[PDB]
Amino acid sequence: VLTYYGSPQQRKEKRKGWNKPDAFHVCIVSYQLVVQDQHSFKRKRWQYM
DNA sequence: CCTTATGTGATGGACCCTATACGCGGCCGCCCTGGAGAATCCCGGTGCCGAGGCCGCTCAATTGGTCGTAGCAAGCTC
Repeated sequence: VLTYYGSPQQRKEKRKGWNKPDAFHVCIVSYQLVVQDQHSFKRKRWQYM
């Protein structure tokens, strides 16, 4: 489980490695960051939402 | 005047002691070596929404005619 929250520098530090297969099983994120960071989530494919 | 051998009185020199290079070692400038890492480079790799293409159509660019006076050609002259 990846908890995607924090200030942008640590936020992008948490992004590091997201593209690798099986880097994580589930990601949990808040709607504020979804409206903030939409590009990152939209680029990845998220199976069951 | 001839004729020994040295007085006269300084500039020229050897010396005392000074202070120094450096054996072994360190601070430091520096070559460079060295790592960690803090950026920056280029290539995807993707999903978005505008560039630009297509069509409907209208009004103004184009046309042929007319009128007339602004630019042109001497060319005089100062």
